Amino acid sequence: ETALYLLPVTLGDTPLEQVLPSYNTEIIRGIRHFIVEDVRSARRFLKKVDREIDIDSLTFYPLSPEDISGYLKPLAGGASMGVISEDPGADVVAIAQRQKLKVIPLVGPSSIILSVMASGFNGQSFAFHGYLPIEPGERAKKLKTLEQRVYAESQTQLFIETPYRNHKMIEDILQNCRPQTKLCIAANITCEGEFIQTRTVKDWKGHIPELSKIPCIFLLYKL
Amino acid sequence: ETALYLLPVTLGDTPLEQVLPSYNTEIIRGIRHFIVEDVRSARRFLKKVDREIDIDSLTFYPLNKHTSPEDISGYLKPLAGGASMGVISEDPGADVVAIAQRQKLKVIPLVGPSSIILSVMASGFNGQSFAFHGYLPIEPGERAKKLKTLEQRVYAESQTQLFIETPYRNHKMIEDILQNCRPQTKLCIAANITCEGEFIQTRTVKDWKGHIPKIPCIFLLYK
Repeated sequence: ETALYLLPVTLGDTPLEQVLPSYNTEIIRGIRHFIVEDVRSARRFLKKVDREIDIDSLTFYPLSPEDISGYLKPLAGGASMGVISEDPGADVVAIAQRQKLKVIPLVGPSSIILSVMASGFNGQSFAFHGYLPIEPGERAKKLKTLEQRVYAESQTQLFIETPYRNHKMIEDILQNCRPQTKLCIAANITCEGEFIQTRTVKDWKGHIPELSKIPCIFLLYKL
Repeated sequence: ETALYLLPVTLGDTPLEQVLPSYNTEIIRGIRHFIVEDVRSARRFLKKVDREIDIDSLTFYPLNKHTSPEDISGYLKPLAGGASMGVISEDPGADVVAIAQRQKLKVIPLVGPSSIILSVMASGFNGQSFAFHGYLPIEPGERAKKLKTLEQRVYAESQTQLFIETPYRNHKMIEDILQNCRPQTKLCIAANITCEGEFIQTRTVKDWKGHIPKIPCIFLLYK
């Protein structure tokens, strides 16, 4: 019961009972020390999970490796702690691990696997690369590399792009990839306005949507 | 609503409410046709989801990793007709989504426990770039090649590398990781995720030598 609990939040503006299992509420009602990135939004979230909680009398910890080790002390002493994250948290888990403290991850929404699931691609072997290079040619060569890995290693390739650039990317995808390579575009995941469909590169030409106001995940694979 | 809902189940033996959003129960109550990897586990599952769900709605369509894409299409007919359908596991589901995307049918994944993202979370490793490889090469030397390459990619792309192992082969794997991997590379062992017999600790290969903790788990390699 004494551990650094990892409490996930919703992916977008959707109700809590939709992506967070009730269990997370129960254990949250048992913590008083929360390591948070943004104090006002964590409080905003904690109110969203239960009005009954004393929002005013809780110890939040905004998140340096020296301060991290300090914020972990209540846990070292035996108190249930919690980290509410969307990644300013990986470092807190990492150091907790180094100090051989108990870390426990609670279930929550993940755009990476939700897209792996609705893409229709090989889920037993996929790789996420975060963002791709900004400088063209480099970005044009990475796509090439990732696409070759698809065919060589039967590994699904995923990545992301900032919203106002989703079109430059899809344009870079349909201009540098093989006509028959497969692409899945996953937008407002769980947001209900959600767009996750898969098509051949060659066939995205005529029915490509907007999606420049929300981030989305891109996946490449084969037939 | 009218679509192919990808339904997740529990990772182990735990109360469904500890790892599944209650929203999932609402839509399950709606679905009359399920595509599953096994009617036994699936049917038993829906019982735990809701007592009222009369399992006399025997329309469970069996699915395999070799099920014909033609038959899958037939399985989707109800969805094509305007009725919502669900997919239940415990990979073959990947083939169903693939056929469904091909027919441009609506697909929607629901939140569930993923040993893959939960692990990344509790390891403290890079969550903005990781790769799942499933099972590694069975024969030795081929397994050393793989571990060696994964490890090189770790430093070459700053990307967490993930792979799983069959229950019995567990101890033989840790032996392999520490024989072929560098002493400073980090290895995270994650066993019984969400089952509270749970064990998820990160530690360098050098420090794993002593104190090695059968039953299934996942492995993560980082820097």
